[PDB]
Amino acid sequence: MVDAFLGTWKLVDSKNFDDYMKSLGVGFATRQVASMTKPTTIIEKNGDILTLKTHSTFKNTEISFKLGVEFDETTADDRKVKSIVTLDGGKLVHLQKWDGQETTLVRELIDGKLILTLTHGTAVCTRTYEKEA
Ligand SMILES: CCCCCCC(O)O
Repeated sequence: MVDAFLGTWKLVDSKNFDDYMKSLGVGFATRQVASMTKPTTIIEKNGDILTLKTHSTFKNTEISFKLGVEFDETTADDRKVKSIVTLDGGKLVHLQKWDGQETTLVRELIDGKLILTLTHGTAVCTRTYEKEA
């Protein structure tokens, strides 16, 4: 069910990421560096456990989770959130909750590219990843 998402992906297009980061309260210097980085995202499974790594010259993260089971997460911008990831309409939907706030990170495959849509407040960011061989 998750298998077309698996692999190594590189950022090749980003729209409105500054808006998204600013909405989350990320400081200007961090937004500035992040606007020029191109992360690599690695998605792997082992049975029911998925591991999602995000690597760059600036920040690295890693999360492991089962679909549909809440997990604690500390995000790249240091929010301590309650997270759940599920498949919805063939999209991989990651919901983060903290302080009564929410943000969604939705991943969808379109023509072999991985489209990540990030929503917080009114900010909507679209980031496109292409698969590494
Ligand atoms: C600021 C929170 C994390 C943003 C992740 C962006 C990505 O391309 O994976």
